[PDB]
Parts: sequence; structure tokens; C-alpha cells
Amino acid sequence: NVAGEICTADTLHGHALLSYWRDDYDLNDSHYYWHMVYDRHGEVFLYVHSQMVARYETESLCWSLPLVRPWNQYDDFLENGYAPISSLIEHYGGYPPFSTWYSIRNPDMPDTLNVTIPRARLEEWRDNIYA
Amino acid sequence: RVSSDVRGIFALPVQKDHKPYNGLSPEHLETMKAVSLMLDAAGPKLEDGISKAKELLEERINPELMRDALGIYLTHSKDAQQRKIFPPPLKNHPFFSTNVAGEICTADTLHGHALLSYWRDDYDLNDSHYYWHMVYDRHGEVFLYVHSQMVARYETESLCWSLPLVRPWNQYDDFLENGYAPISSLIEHYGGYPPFSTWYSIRNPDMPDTLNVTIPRARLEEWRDNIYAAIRKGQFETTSKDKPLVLTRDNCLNFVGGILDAQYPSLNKLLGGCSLDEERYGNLHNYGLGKFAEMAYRNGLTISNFGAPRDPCFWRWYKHLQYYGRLAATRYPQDITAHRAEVVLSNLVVRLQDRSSPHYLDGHITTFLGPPAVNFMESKAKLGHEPYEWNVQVKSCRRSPPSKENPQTLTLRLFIAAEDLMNDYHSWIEMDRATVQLTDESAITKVRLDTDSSVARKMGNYGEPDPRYASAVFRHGWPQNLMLPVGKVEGMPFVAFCIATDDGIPPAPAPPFHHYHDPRGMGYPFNRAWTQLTEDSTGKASIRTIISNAELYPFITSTTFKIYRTTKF
Amino acid sequence: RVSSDVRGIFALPVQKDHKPYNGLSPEHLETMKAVSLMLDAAGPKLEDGISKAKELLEERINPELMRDALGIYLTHSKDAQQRKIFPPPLKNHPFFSTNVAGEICTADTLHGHALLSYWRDDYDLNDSHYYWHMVYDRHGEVFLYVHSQMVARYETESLCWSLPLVRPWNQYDDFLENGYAPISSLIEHYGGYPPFSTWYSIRNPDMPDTLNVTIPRARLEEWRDNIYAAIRKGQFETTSKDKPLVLTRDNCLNFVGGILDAQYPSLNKLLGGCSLDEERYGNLHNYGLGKFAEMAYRNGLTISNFGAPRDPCFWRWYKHLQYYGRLAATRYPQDITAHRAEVVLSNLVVRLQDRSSPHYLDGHITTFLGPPAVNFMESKAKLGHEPYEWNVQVKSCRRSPPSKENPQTLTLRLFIAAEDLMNDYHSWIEMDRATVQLTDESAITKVRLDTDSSVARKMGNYGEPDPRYASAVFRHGWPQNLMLPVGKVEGMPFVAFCIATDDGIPPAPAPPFHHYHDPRGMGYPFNRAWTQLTEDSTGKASIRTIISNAELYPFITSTTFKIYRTTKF
Ligand SMILES: [Zn+2]
Ligand SMILES: [Zn+2]
Ligand SMILES: [Zn+2]
Repeated sequence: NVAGEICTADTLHGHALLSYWRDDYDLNDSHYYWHMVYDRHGEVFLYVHSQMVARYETESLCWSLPLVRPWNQYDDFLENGYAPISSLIEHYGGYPPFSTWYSIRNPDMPDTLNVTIPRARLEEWRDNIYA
Repeated sequence: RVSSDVRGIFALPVQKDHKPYNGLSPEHLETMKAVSLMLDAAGPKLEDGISKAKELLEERINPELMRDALGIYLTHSKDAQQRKIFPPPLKNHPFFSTNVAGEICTADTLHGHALLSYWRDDYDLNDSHYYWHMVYDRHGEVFLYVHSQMVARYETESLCWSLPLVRPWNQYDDFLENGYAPISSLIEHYGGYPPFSTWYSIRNPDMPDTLNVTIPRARLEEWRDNIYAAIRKGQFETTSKDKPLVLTRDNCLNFVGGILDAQYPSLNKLLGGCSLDEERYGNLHNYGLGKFAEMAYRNGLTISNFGAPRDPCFWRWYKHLQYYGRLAATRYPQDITAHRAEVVLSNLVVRLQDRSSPHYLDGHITTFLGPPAVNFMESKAKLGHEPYEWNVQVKSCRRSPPSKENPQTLTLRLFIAAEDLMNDYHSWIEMDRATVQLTDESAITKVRLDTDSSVARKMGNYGEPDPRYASAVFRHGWPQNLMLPVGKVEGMPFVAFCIATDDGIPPAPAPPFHHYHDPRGMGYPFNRAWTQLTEDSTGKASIRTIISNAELYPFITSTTFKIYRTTKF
Repeated sequence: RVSSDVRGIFALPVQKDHKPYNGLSPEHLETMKAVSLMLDAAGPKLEDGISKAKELLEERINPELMRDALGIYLTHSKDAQQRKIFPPPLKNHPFFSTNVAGEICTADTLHGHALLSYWRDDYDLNDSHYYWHMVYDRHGEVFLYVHSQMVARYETESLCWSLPLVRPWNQYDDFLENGYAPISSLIEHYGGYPPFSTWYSIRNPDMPDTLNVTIPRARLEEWRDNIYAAIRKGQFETTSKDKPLVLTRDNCLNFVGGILDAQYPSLNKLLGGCSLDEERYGNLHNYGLGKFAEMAYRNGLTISNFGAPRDPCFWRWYKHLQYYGRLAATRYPQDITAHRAEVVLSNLVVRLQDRSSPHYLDGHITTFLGPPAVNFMESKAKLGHEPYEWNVQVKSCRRSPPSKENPQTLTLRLFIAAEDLMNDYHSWIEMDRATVQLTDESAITKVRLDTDSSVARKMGNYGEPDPRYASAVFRHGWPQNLMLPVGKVEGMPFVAFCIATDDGIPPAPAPPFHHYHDPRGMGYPFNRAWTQLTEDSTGKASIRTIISNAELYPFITSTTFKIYRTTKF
């Protein structure tokens, strides 16, 4: 059975409508191959990603969805949640409404998969690059 | 050999030499039915009929015609039944073939009732109804009840997402202001129509005279107004000036319904040789469906009656059909106490089967919306529900207490309604009909599972069969997954209703007509108005007050539960 | 002295000794009308009638009764008219008094058509209609046309915000699924009803027998079904078995309309001494309104017919009234060319008056939504529009060219429709009726201002008077600010329609009945079906194709414009 997507008034909240854009196959193949490629290596990383942000914000405005709130505060909530298309949910899943970063560590996630980088460490780098 | 030949025939594709066929056109249907009969006349065994089929198919008759005709043949065939050969699943129809296109979920395509698409496109609903019209005394009454009943469910499902109530197709110059576009895997075979499409007043100019008999709008409107004005007078005029057919509280719905479906042969058998005036009352249902197909035609080609339930407009049409039910129901009320069972009902409960989820509670059940099977032509979701059960306590009332030697035998009738739509007879949705036999003076607790419902089609999702019900199946039952209205995330309030009736004494006809047999009228007690309410003088009376009065009407109990919506990715 | 005494009487508040009055109850109305007449019989001058008023008011008759009765008196009084004394503005009614409560704009209170509140609460619409029923051969025809016409506008306004089309009150067991709650300054005097309220089947238990004659539901339903079945047969049964009243294409609407409003005296004057069977056709409109008021009653007290247009349900009722228009209109078509004017229409334009805003364009006009005057009981907004004008070119066709000595005199009829609702006769909104007189063989460009419309009430916002129109006023005209449908921010497409008719030769009755006088039928040409379309044989014909054919029907021109929405804080 080929599972489709769930279009329901319960699953279209937030930016869920921009899913056609974010799930688009050619965007995903493009970007998939992109990180296989990658003097100007910083400049390209930053430009490419800033540029597909500008497009995503514009696409957001086109359906009159709210402008995207940057992840500038690291204690912020992901208030919408995310659930992959039903054909991918098998391999990996998403997260529920209002998920956050783990402050220190995900307890249930092995030390083999993840080096403990608590939140305050990232925040330090951020504040250090800012300054 | 035989079931293979069948799947072969059903798989045949229409080609460009084939005489065009319009499976929604009454005339084309009359032709189709004649080809059905044509097969039956080729012998008493299937091989005989199936030969006649290959025979005709080689002579280049239309493959879509043969499917409706071989379907009807297979369904009523003693040989076929006993050999348990059936018309294939709807999946085997050609339109279930051609990248897999999904559906378009866009803020531009969710206006109107487009959200109820998961319900209207649902595969098991479509197979159910597809087989239903292959099956079809009470032929009018069943047509009218079945379709009124899936209207009530669709309106309730509408209310669950807080969509507007459906506006009946009562004015024939009305617009279809939303439009309709089939799921992208079907758009190929047939398409839809744009926003604000109407019926053609006279005719679709671009639609051949071969596909469509010109039935202008004003003709249908005449039939409508003629049936309206009969129901009120109380009689249907006969071919003979002074011998009308008088509507009785018992016949009324079977005649209104049947005449709506132009089953004059059947009805005529009860007039003592008179005939109903077919020029006066016409064939409103089938031609009316004919006008919708006409409206969506674009330039002949072949049209099937495939995926009627999908089209949002057929539900506006079935709502108009229901209007005739509403008219007749309050003209001929019934006594609610007339067939009471000498018994007392208490403690009506709708529960989850799995009570080991505390905090759990009685009267809090649960539906879920999971992914649509796109390869089964579904869109948006695939409804389901965690397994439910209902029970009620039944204790006797009889002067002569029930004993192993002399059982009290009664029937329990389970209906539900959205608390909002509660005081309308026609919104109550039938959920079970169960026979209880008492042998003590003591109370019992009768338990009915969801999967045992007398209303439910006995299969799993996508026509997968129930071992427990190898015999019955009820392929044209109400799907299990759609048994529960979807509800709301907050827990939507519903009301449950049980009545106990003395039906005795009865004999269900032979297949495939065993299923809707009911001594009381199908949908009792909600099929006609209650003489308690029509003849009320206080003003205080309502369905609500009556089915809460456990003192005055103890063979009726009601209780309130909540249905909870849920998504399952 | 006199106008002061009038404002005095209209200001009188109902107290607790006053006999309860139900301004929506037919019986109470018959009583009220008798008190009206009672005043007129007190003399030919106003002082005479006004004395009778103080007289009765001291004898403790109901102040709300006196207002409806003094209003009708003042409106039809030769003395009053000539002394230009009128019933006061609606503002002077007591309910326009008691912190100023505003309206509640909350995501919980904007469901359904609650957004169209600015339109239904609009002060000038309410004063217009308030005075209208004080005014009211063609009495049925006007009732039916006026109310059908403000339905068409309300449905269009509905479409402008993309709200669902209004579901007619055609089934009397229907729910009012949205509820209604008056603006907070009115909630005191009267209140509304909750979601899913219905008519009481028999009676409101808590509503005194003094306020309400028990008219159960099934009785109204009988009238309905009886009028339905007349319109189809073509006749209205008379008190005398073999002399029915036969509907003609000319009488049909005045009789259907009048009978709907139980104006049997008036109609009976045209039957040559026969009477219409009042037991058969009843008083459906007024009792039907009576049932809505009944539904909203809560525990007698006094009810006024104040703010009918406000209640969302009266617009569902007027939609049902329109159904009778739709039924009769297609039964009795008319020839569209029957009264053509020997003339050729070209270049129909709807423009802004102020063309010095380039980039400006022909056919792009503009409405705005500003603040509601809360002290005038308005909610949500106060619609308005930048000043518009229309023009068309008119050039003659006559064998004998028009000369100063022998003018060609024709009439131009301006209608608009939402492009979506274009192919429905009954959605076209009348915008102007203008007389043109030609004296040359040459073309002219006829210009009509918005403020000169034959449809428009000649006042500024809130009943402020027009110097230019001291005489005419048309207090019960369609408000100027609501002349233009609101439109969409994107520019909503509309279609404009002009027809030229030869009306000659005619004599408008005396006030206050001069205004709806039209030799052709009010609303012509859209008041009946077109025999061009009913008798079409191709299928290709539509209102669209006809009013685009400038070759075949040159006395008809159409053009497309766009209305643009706007907010003005
Ligand atoms: Zn990247
Ligand atoms: Zn069906
Ligand atoms: Zn009115």
C-alpha cells in the first residue's frame, strides 16, 4: 500500500502548507548532491543557505503565512511539530508540538550516536561569534 | 477457470469502436439491465452466462456496460451464490490503473466540503455502495432509508470539523459553488466541474444525443412538484381517474421512495391491477443523477457510474431525496409506545473494548485519522476507530416472568445523534439491531461489539474478509472504519439511544436481500414522526424530553458519550 | 407643537401595567392597524389624530403599539404629507437609549455570517426598511420584489467575503446553526437565540397565550405546500368550487406575493366578487416571522418588530420567500424582445466620478469600510463607496428619425450581477431606471450619477437629507452607502446590464406609493424567465450569451467592471 499524506484541518497548522516546497523531490536531490560537493567555501555555504531562506520566506508570504521566526533563541519551542510524509515515517520520525533542544542530553539516545553537547555550549559559540 | 474469466471480463478496457455507454443514463441503464437478463437467459449455471458474455464482448458490446451487467448477473444467480463466486472488488475495475499522483492539499483546494474527501473517497465506502446498487417488498423504503442514512452521517461528519451544514439540492437552479476535482489518479478517466456549475436548463450542447436523452430542467421540476403535492394530498394518482393509491403510515415511505426511483413494476404489483401514472411522477432520482453527469461533461465517450459517492454534489442530491422523507415522515406519525417490549432499560454505555488504559472512562471513545491508501483511490485520510462496544441492562416487566420454557424475546435498537442535531428525527444514525432473549426475572447486561453490528459490513479495511463472518459479510454494509463519526479533538458530545420493541412474530428474504429486513420499518423508531410530539399540547415535548423520561418510557434509555479525534501518522 | 407631540409619543416607554404587545404577531398587528385607523377617524387634521393618541395613551394602551400605529397614521395622512410632518427617524425609538457597549469581535463570535453584521445592522438600511413597512394595485408584487432584491444583495455581499451561500428556510424543521446575538446596546430590550435553535413544533411553553397564537409548525407547512401546488397547477382556488383564479404571466407574481403576505382584501378586489380561500393559503409570511420571534422568546413582555433586518434568520426567511419567486418566474416566461426600444446601445461604463487619480481606469470602482456608528446601533463597520456614475451610448433605430417635434422616448434599465451568479435571473441587482428622450438621429452619451438612482434613498448617512431631493427622499429607498456590493481587495468581477424598453404610453400613484411604479413589472427584465432560454433548443443559450449578443439584441448591452474593497480607519 502506498501511503499518501494526511490533509486534515488538524495537520495544516503553522507552515505545514509549505510542505510541497520542502518535500519537493528536485530540491531534495539538489541539496543532497550539494553537500557532496561541499577559496570561498564559507561564503558559498552562507550564501546558498541564506538564499534558500529568502525564497522560503517569500513562498511563506505568498500564502499569507506568518514570517519565519529565526532560531535565535536556543531555548525556543518548535510549536508546530513535524511529521514526515507517511512513506518516510518508517525510517525516521518527527517530533511533537513544542519540542525543544535538550538542555544537556537526550537520556534515551546512546553515547555512541551522540556526543553530549549541552545547550549552553552552543550558546557560547554563538555569543562568541556575535561579539 | 470461472473466477478467472470473470476477472478477465471486468478488466476489459473501452476502446474507440465501442458504442458509447452512459452508466448514469436511465435509458442506457434499461439497455444494460436487458443485457443482464440476457445472460441469465443463457442458462442456470455461470458458465452459461459467462459464455453469453464473451459472445457479446466479441460482438463488440461496451466493456463498461458488461461490467454493470455481469455484476448484476453474478449478484443474483443461485449458481453463483452457492459457488460463492461474486462480482470482483472495486479495485479490479480498470480506473484503478493508468508516477503515482497524490492529492493536492493547498489553501486553494480546501474550500467548501473538500475536507470531507477522505470520507467520500474512502475505499470501503465506495466498494460497499458499488455493490449495493448491484443488489438493488420494500425496495423503495430501502433506497430511501439507506441514502437518507448516509446523508445523516455525512452531515454529522460535516459538523465534526465545524463545516457548514449541507444545503439540499431543493432548488434545481442552484449553483455548485465549490466545484469538484477527482483524485489525480481518476482525473484521467473522468473529470469534474468548475465553481458555480449548474444543471443545463435544456441540454449540454457538446454532449451527443447518444449519451444523453434531453431532459430539460423544467421537466424534472415538474415531477418534483408533482410528488410534493401528492405526499400532501395523501395519494398517488393512478392511470385510472377515480382509484388513487392512498398513502398509509405503513406504505407511505416505500411508495415515495420507490416512485423517486421509478420502480413502478414493483410498486404496481400492490395496486390490484392499477398502475401509477409514470407520466406524472417520472423517474426523478435517476434522471437527476443524469443531469449531474451531464453538467460535468466536456468536449462521444463512455461514462460510468463509478465513484458517485465521491462527488460532493451527489450528497447534495441525497439531501434532497431526504426532503421527501421529511415530508412524509411528519404526515404519518407513529405511536412510540405502540410496540414497546415489556422490559426496562437501564445503564446504556458506549465503551472502548480495551479498558486497560487508565485513566480511561466509560463513554469516552476514540477515532483516528491515518494515511490514505492512494492506490485504492483514497484522499486525505483513512478514518478508523479504536474498537468499541455498547451495552445496556435489560430487566423484565412481564406479568408472566420469563422462563426457559417461555422466553421473552425482544429487540434492542441502537441509534446515535450529535447532541446538536438531536431533536431532528432524521439525524439519528442507526448503530445496531440486536435480539435479546430473557429466561429469568433477573437483569442482564447485553454486550454488543462494534464488529458484530447489524449495520456494519463484515470486512477489514480494503475488503479483507472476516473469518468470523464468512457467511454474512454484508459487503454492502456500512464500513467498519466509518462506523463512528470522526468527532472533535476536544471530545465531541453525542447521544446514544436504545429502544426495546416487541417485534414478534415473524422471515428474511433470500440473499442477497436478507439484510434490511425489519418488521417495524427500517430505521424505526426514527423513520416517522412521533405521535407523542405531533400531538403535543404543552410545547415542552421533544425527542430529548421523551428519551430522558425513564419513568414514562422505561423501554427507552439514553446516555451521553464523547467521541475524540486523533491523528495516527 | 405637532412634531414635538409626535416625538413625545414615540419616546414613550413600555411599563409594567401595559397590556403586552407583539409587533410580529398577526393578531396583534390587526389590532394595531385598527388603532391606526382609529386615529384617522378622529379627523382630517393631525391635531385630531394626535389627540386621539394622547387620549388612548392615557387610557394606558401600549406605547410600542402606538408607535407602529402612529407611524402608519402619519405616513398616510394627506394633512401630514402636505405639512411635511413624518414619522421620526428610527433613532428616536426608545431602544436607542439605555458605559457604551461595543460589539464583541472574538474568534468565537465570527462564525457563520456574523461578518455580514455591518450590513444587517447598518443604520440606514434599518431606517429604510422600518419606514418601508409603514408604507406597505401591485402590493404583492412589491413585497415580493423588494424582499427578493435585498436577498440578492445579501447573497452577493456574502460571496464578496467568500462566505457560504445562504441556505433558504425551505425546510421548516431546519436548524439555525449559528445563533444570533444583537449588538450589546440592544441586548437589553431583546435578545437572540443559541446555536441550533429551531421553530417550536407546537408552541413555546414559556410564552404567554396573550403574546402568541399557537400556530404549530405543521400548519405553516400546509400553507407552504398549498401555495407550492397552486403555482404549479396555475391557479389559486377560490371560495367557490369552479371559479379558480388563473395565474397569468402578468398577474402571477402579484398574487403569489400578496397571498404570501395575506393581503386578501386587496387581491379580492380583482376576482369579480369571488374570494381567495384564506383557509387554504393562510398568512405564511407574517406567521412565519411570528415563529422566529417565538423561537427567541425567553422567560408577558412586549416584542417590537424593531430590527428585523438584523437577525440572520430573517434573511434565511426572505430567501424562502424568493423561492416562490423562482417557482413562478419560470412557469410564466416573457419575450425579451417584446418591448424593445427602437434603439442601439453601446459602450456601457461604470466609472468613478473622480477621474483625476491616474493611474485610474474605466470600470474600476471602489468601496470602503469605515467605523460603525455605535450610537446608531451599528456593528463592525459602516460601508460606503467612492461616488460612481454609469453611462451608455444611445443611438436611434426608428424609421422615422427622432425630431424635436416627435421624440423617441425610451427607458434605460440598469442591473448588475456578480460574474459568478450571472446566469441566475434572480441575482441581478437593479441599479437604475432612467428615462431618455431623443431628438436627433445622432448618438448621445447618457450619464447617471449614483446619487440620482431611481433605486436609491435620497439621503446622506444617518438620515441626513439631500437638498437636491427635498421632494423625493425615498426614505424607504435602498441606502446610498449600500448601493455598491462591497467587493474584494483584489477587485471582484461584476457584470453590468442595460436594456432599452419602449414603455409608452403611461401614471404613478400618489404618495407614498409613487416609487415602485413600473409599466413593465418591477425588476424587468429579470422578474420572469426569458422565453429565449426556456424555449431554447440548442442548449447553448444563457443570460450570458444573450446579453453579449449586440448583433441579435442591440437594445441590450453589457460590460464588465471590478469592485475594489478598502478600509478607511
Ligand atoms: Zn544545506
Ligand atoms: Zn446510491
Ligand atoms: Zn420587510
